[PDB]
Amino acid sequence: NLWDYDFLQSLGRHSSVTEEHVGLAEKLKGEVKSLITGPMEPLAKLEFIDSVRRLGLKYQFETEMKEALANISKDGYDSWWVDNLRATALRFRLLRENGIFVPQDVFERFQNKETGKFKNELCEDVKGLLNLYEASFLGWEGEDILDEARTFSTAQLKNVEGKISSPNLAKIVHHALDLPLHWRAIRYEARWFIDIYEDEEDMNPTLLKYAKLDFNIVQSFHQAEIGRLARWWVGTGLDKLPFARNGLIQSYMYAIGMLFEPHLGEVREMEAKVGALITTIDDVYDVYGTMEELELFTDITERWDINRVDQLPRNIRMPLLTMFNTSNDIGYWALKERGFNGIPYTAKVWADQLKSYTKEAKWFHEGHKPTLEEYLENALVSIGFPNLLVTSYLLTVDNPTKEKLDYVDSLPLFVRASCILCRIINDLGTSPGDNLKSIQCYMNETGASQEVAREHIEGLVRMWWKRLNKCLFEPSPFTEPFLSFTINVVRGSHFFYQYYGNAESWTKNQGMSVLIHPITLD
Ligand code: NI
Repeated sequence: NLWDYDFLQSLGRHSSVTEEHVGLAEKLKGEVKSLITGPMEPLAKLEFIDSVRRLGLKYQFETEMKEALANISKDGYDSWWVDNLRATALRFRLLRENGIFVPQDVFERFQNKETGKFKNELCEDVKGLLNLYEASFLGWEGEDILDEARTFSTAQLKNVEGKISSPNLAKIVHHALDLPLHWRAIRYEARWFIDIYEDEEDMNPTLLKYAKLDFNIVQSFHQAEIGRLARWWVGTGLDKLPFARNGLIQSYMYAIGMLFEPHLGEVREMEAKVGALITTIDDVYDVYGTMEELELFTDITERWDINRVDQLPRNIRMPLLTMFNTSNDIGYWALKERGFNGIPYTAKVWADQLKSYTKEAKWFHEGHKPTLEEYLENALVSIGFPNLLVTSYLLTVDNPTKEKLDYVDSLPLFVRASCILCRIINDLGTSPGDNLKSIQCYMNETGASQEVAREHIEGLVRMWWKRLNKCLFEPSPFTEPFLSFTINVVRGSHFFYQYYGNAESWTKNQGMSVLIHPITLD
């Protein structure tokens, strides 16, 4: 039972992953590496590299994938894609995803020159439409052809979905209309796509076998992490408090969206601890504490001074001291492991986040209706992603310095974009009197209907994505893995804030299929 701490605290004690499995994975990895670098027709190679990514394995082959695509992009030979929408769109997306610029004008030949509308003759090319839809999300601001490609391909895919013969292709198109691949969380999409790929006609059985084995090996790390985190959480006693039922496993599932690789296990555990405390303390500020209790919680945190903590009731004192202790533990890990005391930075982002909660609480108490901009300036902090992302930078940056930490903590556009997206996606996740959420703020500000206000907020999602996309073609003071963390928290937000069955059964199925049950090997 995904929700049961007895079961969770036992996870990791044993695994059905053997040393046999690991040796087999080493052998299969060498052949997949060889397939990516080796001879293939260029469309077949793009399709292979896309499958590797969708199976969750870009982390194993990123150098080979980049080297293969660099080769393909430096081709005098272009007759294999020019005039072929499916090939043009796949090439466009995979090159932009891997830092190789392709201009939007590659799609101009598929438009009517008078209207700028895509040609009627495309309206029944399902794989072309699907590739053009997926490609459109790699667009930047002012790339008008890609804005049109999105609205055209969405409308045409909706129209043709029911006309598709191939049951696998129909499943893929349904999945894409729910969320484009660019917006999906990698680990969750990997588990979905392993089953889809197995049923594809062009399926490579070596790649499928590697995908299953690597999936199970990575899952064994996750199970050991969940065990440690569940034992920690029960140790805090916060599992017994009223707030955030299931906050620990909710946090961890979101963290798997941010980062799933085994080599980032200790970072992931620390991010998951912070996320569990965010959901708990969100409830303290929202429901449980009095204004005097919250002001004292905030002041203690701002001063990093726990002298007055016994003035708080037990159920508020315990979350505060766990936030304090965990923040000190995480800053200390940075000192021991990375040579840099991170406590000033964990304490600062917690103080900022509690200030942002206190401001929401004061707006509610005084019946304030902020503007959308006023709300988002605060709500990009209250969502918790400045806290989580600054922490993740602290823990991973090579050669941490005060200058480097001060720059990320200042939320430059790349980082701020991610934080705003996570907030507005969360707010959109509530289906159609709360003056303090995105849609209602915009309604109060402009007198828009809910429908029109929702469309406006959805347009902001697309805009901020375009800004992220372009930021990734610019030189950055950031490097991997932080560059990936910043994109992947947004994909974790999309995945867990969508709107048969119910939210409970859907979540349980994702947790059980990704974290608990191995994939069956023959
Ligand atoms: Ni459908």
